[PDB]
Amino acid sequence: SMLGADVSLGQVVITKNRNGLYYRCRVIGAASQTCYEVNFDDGSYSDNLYPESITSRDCVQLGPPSEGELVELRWTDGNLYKAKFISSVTSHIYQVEFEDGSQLTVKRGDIFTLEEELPKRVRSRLSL
Repeated sequence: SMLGADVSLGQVVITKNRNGLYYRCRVIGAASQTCYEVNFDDGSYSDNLYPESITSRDCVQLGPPSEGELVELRWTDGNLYKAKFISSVTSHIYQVEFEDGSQLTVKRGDIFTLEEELPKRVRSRLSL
């Protein structure tokens, strides 16, 4: 959900358009994304797992597993695998609109509020 979000709908923020220059733009959309972090038995891992893919537990109804718990999941290949659950992460993603009418979907890390200190990288390439 949008609980804990530090950016609101209608707020003016600064972000890089694909042209490399930074502009003032308006927040037109906002959404949350919840991903699980797991370590697969094959020695690899994921920080983007869909909570619905866990088959050993009904995570949508009962909530996430305990940290360190061995779980069973169904991978994108349609096969069952076991993995160690590590953590659950919820992040906030926004949609912005520039003065020319073009739009972009951005992570919170790529936007700057009009109150925070802008790095020199941003300040030198900032438009009027």
